[PDB]
Amino acid sequence: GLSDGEWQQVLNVWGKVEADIAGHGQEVLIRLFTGHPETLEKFDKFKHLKTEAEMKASEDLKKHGTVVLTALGGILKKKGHHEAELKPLAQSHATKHKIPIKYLEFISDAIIHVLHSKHPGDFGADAQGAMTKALELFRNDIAAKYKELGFQ
Ligand code: HEM
Repeated sequence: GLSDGEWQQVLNVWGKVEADIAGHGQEVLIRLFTGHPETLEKFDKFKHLKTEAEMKASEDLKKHGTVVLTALGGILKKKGHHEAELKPLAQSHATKHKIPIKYLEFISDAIIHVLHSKHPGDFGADAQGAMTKALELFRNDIAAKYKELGFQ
């Protein structure tokens, strides 16, 4: 898992996201959708977005971005003791939304990219290392739930 120092780094970085949750959420989803078009097809409510301009102008996409990052933030603040928060998320994404773990890898990478894009020179090597470990823990624990369900 993460050391106490690493968790402190993760939550310090997260402070940046909380200053503009909607903005960060929107950019993460847009990065995901534009870099991996197949992911957009998983959202019946966003598949109508044919261009990045339409994505950028979608208030509902920003709304979902807020929902996504608020959920992730709650999980991160548990510093690994997130079973109750993570299990339901893993089950809904596997059984209901049918999200392959690969897409969770994609969105994890998108978060790292967006942090650098919005905070160039202010997302240090140590910070990236800590956030990466937190996102991997998140992804790996979801993966365990996916295996339980036999979901691919
Ligand atoms: C940072 C990782 C993610 C988090 C924290 C997250 C969180 C959430 C939350 C809180 C909801 C609403 C409640 C629910 O249905 O469980 C949701 C819905 C959904 N998520 Fe995710 N999600 C993540 C990644 C993804 C990825 C990678 C995809 C597919 C590319 C995805 C697709 C969906 C869909 C299709 C819905 C239903 C949307 C609707 O209301 O129509 N999610 N997600």
